Amino acid sequence: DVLSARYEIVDTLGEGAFGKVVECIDHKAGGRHVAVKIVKNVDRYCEAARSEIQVLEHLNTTDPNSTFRCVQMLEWFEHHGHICIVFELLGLSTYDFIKENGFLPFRLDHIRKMAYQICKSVNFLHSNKLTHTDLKPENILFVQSDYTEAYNPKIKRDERTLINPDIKVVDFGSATYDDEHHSTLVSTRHYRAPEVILALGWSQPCDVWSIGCILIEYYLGFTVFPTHDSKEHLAMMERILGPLPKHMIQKTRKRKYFHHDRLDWDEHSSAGRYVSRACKPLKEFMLSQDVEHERLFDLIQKMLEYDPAKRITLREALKHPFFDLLK
Ligand SMILES: C[C@@H](c1ccc(F)cc1)n1nnc2cnc3ccc(-c4ccc5ocnc5c4)cc3c21
Repeated sequence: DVLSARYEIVDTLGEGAFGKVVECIDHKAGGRHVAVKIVKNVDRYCEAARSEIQVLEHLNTTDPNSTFRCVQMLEWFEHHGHICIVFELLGLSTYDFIKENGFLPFRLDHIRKMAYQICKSVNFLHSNKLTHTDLKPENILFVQSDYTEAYNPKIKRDERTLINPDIKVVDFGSATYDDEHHSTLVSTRHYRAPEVILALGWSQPCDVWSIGCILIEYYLGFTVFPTHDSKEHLAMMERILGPLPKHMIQKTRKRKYFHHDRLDWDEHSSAGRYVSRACKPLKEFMLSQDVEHERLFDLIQKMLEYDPAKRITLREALKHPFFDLLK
């Protein structure tokens, strides 16, 4: 298939509820390939795609050189009733890279620069009265996914090391302005903030919670929330972070999760023993007591503050000691 008389599909990069993203040759322009998002002809996804186009048009006007590392939209059009958005071609997602590495975690120096760029990008959105709402490693993509495969003696396996860890943030179809309607449920479950789970209302801080989850995943290679159930997810939080704040518990209407304004959770049920084996207090996940591991986990703990009003902002996160070896 050849959209818009110039774009020949050569590969499908990824597929989702919205449609797919394909890699295309541009037969009119010089031959650097592009990424093309082809949106399903369903109202739900059409409307998100038009919102994405509006957001990216305004971000391109404010930040035409992508200083703040949002993916660059090159053009958009309609084709057989599908909205098609042409993007600069990026490399693998940060999730794809970890997975293809056998779920080996990223090196701390790479985590530092990736976290910085992520916080920079999302803080730019937040500066602009926008919340992303769907931050996850799948929506953080490497500008170039080239690697060197080195022998790692510890322990005895070949491992892939990023040549350049620069990223960009993608997927603005769920992004929500301060004054716009806020969806009831946002984010992918493992990155979803507690105020979303408890239906208390959400704003920019829910992005910070997701980034905190992303950072631990980069550090560990796996999610600390291996769950597909909301009450179990809350039990995992309490295992990692301590009890939920009482003020959040009495404000929620999610009464099925609570007994006497405490989480209705049997730690000695079968699911309770699953949680106890999969999760543990946050700092027990640290693999070193070195000061820069300590500052990463201090940053993560501040991003995983339960109360969205007390959670660190990305403006404050950007000044965190963890990022010093970058400056
Ligand atoms: C997880 C992600 C994604 C989807 C497909 C894919 F191949 C890679 C990433 N994703 N999930 N939901 C959405 C919505 N809109 C988008 C718009 C663009 C891109 C995007 C942009 C440039 C790319 O360069 C290479 N893959 C890319 C994907 C991804 C998305 C997108």
